[PDB]
Amino acid sequence: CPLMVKVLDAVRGSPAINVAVHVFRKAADDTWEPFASGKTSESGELHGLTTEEQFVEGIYKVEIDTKSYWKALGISPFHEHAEVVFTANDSGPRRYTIAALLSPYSYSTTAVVTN
Amino acid sequence: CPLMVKVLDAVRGSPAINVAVHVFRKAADDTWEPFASGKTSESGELHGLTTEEQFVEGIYKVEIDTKSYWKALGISPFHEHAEVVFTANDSGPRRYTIAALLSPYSYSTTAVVT
Amino acid sequence: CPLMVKVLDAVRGSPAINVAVHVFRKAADDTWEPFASGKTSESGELHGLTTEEQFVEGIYKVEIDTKSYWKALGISPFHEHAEVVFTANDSGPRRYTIAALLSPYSYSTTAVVT
Amino acid sequence: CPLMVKVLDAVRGSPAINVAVHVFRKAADDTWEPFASGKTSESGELHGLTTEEQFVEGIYKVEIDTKSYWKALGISPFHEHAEVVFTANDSGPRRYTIAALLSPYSYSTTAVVTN
Ligand SMILES: O=C(O)c1cccc2c1oc1c(C(=O)O)cccc12
Repeated sequence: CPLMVKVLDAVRGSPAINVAVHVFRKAADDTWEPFASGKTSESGELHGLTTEEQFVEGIYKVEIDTKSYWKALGISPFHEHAEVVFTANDSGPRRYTIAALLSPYSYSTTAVVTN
Repeated sequence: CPLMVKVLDAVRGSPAINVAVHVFRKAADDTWEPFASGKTSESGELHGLTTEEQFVEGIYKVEIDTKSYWKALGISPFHEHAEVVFTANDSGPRRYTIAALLSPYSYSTTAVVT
Repeated sequence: CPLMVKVLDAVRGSPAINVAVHVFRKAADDTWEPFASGKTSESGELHGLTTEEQFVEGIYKVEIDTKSYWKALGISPFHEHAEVVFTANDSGPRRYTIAALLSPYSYSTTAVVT
Repeated sequence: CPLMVKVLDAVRGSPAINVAVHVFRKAADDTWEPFASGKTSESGELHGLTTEEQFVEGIYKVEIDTKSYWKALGISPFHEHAEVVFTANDSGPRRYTIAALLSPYSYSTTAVVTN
């Protein structure tokens, strides 16, 4: 599990469950091609998106559908979604944990990278 | 205005208005003595808390009554209040802006020193 | 000034100066078309990006070149850039302030609509 | 483990290791009495601070010595420490995860509360 996404709800103080996440990889033609997708679990985590064999060097985009999440709770959010764009494995394989802390009009995203 | 406090509401995307703020300075006996207080304005800001003459080197505590703010909106918050404790260095012309971004179960505080 | 962008540096506790910002509007063909751009000032702010006449309802993308900012300071950042995508509602007098608090491996973005 | 503290470093993108944490409980005389303390592990987490039997209703203060952490890295931080004050178990026993994301001049703290 070289890529893990964790989403938390800062309004309710709980994991953000059933949040849709789409991952893309920048293609040679500067186009974003679908790479993997899924929904966060009851723990607010999404595991098994890819394997170290498939997760090669490149630029990736993790899109978190925050809008749908807030609408389901009856809250009109500001952002359409949260995006995290980064270069991965440029100096060798690494393990990435992408966390997003969500509020209707604000979100923070942090990355923890290990070997 | 060497010290300014700004409070924002991350739930509504607006300044946090009428938020009580208390500032304390640590006394020689390690006790927190009242220094200044006020409530944020319609812009979520609190100016005029002190003067450069009064704002001497020391350890200060800025307490933001976040609990009362959320209760007024009908939301049960997690924290009793938000606290920012820092040392005023006083090494060259310096203005301190303390900002707090509030959510019911989370808050971030940032300091911009210029 | 219906749209304003503010960028702060959480590592140095100061405004993030000379940060390139590009704004895009989603076109009818779902394509991102250039809308406005500029660089933050000494106060970390970027004003005058557009006018209320030009700023019509739609989906906008604000791209902040955070990578170049950190590289100039000798720090290898995680993100390529920071993106804020939102819908301008245009339902009553509304000013949008988009703020981004930057750290090498983390950033937060908040919107204050007044 | 009704109380867990997690500390992350937003500058290096890693867990904040060996961070001193002191927990206090407000006494009947409005005084902060020592409750528990420890240091974060290699994962940036601190477990085993207390038990559900000892963790009774009350107001608690979790103090994170962020200043020492940054000084060890050669960075002059703004805050003396990070404090999190909250009422716990007022409506029954709950599990609390207190997370702190650290930067030299900024920090965010979030709480995830479960049953
Ligand atoms: O001015 C706004 O509209 C504004 C909006 C959202 C967040 C911040 C703002 O000013 C600051 C400062 C600051 O001014 O020092 C510091 C941290 C966060 C913010």
